[PDB]
Amino acid sequence: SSNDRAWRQTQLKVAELLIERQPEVAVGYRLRRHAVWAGITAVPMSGAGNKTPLAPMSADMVDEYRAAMNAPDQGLWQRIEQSLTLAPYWFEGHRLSAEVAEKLGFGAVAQAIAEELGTFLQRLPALRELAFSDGSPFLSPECSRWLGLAEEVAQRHGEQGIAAALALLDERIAQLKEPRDRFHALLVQAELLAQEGMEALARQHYQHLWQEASRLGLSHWEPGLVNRLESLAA
Amino acid sequence: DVDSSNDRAWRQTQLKVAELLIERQPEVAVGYRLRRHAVWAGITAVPMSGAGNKTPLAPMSADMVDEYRAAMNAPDQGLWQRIEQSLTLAPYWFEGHRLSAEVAEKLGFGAVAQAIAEELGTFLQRLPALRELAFSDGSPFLSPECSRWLGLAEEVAQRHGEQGIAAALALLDERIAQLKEPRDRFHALLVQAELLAQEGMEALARQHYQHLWQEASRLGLSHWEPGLVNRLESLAA
Repeated sequence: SSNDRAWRQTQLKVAELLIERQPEVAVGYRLRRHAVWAGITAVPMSGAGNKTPLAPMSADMVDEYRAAMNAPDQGLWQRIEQSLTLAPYWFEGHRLSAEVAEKLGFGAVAQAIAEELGTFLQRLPALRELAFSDGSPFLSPECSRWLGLAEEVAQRHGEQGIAAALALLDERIAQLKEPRDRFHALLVQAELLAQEGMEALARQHYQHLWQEASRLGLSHWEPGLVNRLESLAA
Repeated sequence: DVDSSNDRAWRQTQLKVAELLIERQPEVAVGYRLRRHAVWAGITAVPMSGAGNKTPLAPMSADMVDEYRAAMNAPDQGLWQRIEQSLTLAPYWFEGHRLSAEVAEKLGFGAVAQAIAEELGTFLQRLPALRELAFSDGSPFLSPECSRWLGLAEEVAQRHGEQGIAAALALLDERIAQLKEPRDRFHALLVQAELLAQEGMEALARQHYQHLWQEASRLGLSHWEPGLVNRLESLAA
């Protein structure tokens, strides 16, 4: 905090020079974000109904940026990009900065911004629903949209209920005649249930499969399956 | 550490900065990406080569290429700084970037290895010739092993159709080289068969189907995946 100012400053120039030298090259833009966002270890505290004390971006200053957007240049993009070093949490600005890059050809950069925003939200997911002291939310739905069977049956468990996930696994299994398929089908139910909370009734399927496999001799053809079934049944 | 400008100092800047974005937080993507920019953006054009895409550039020291292949079974931060230190003094040794990401992977920095492969990913989109080039000793910058790093029947009938039967088999080789599960390996042979026949060599194929239909039986594949086994039969007769 004492010596970690310069180190945040340093990173900035080094990105500034990297961007001046090459506005098409993203590695500079990417270093800026690390100077702003790596300081932040845990989200902002938010009292009455998820509202942080943090001041939002002056409505008149953001009116400018949407006004100029229909006719943009390298100047505009820098002031926007400057603003978002001061207002870390203004995620509607990263979206705008990306559209500015997008209309000034720099696709590679545009993409690299999104990826860095996501990289941050994948760190402190708590940011996806918070709001500025004025109520306007950190992440607009406009801005939030801006970003086999083991995939499908484990999908439906995350969305609708588990009973639909099994109703799903069920309808599929009536359409499978090769027991290699069905073995994997039953293998899916070991994972779907183990990720539900049930550690016991799942463990008693890794047993009825690890035996059932070794017994089928798949240790001598596809032993990744078998050796992973093993350490799981335990 | 002050920042300078006059190209030679800017390199040394970007590197002394990269050393710290990494030493203070080795799980972070950007630290490594900066090191990449510091070493390859200087390069505006591919080096020169004529005698069959052979540049004057000498590849990595033989002793040193084994050493890194060997210590893989012991992936510590001591190794991962040297693997790096090299791709930094040898701009083109792309195999060291597959290693660097393989070691990161083992060390648990999944986003690190992911980015390492995106920086090299783009560096090649800007200087494509860099794929077809080779060192002094005909060794390629980009090994096919290293290239995959950046379903199979479908793909071989492709290559067979585009390049030739020669080049289909070529592929099917380096594939198998890194297919360790017997069921996989077994499919490749089934492909090679089909490939052979797709050409018009009925017999050497049927003689290959036959060998499969029994090797299938021998292992008990009717009592597990019997559709494979039934075609092999209608094929081998």
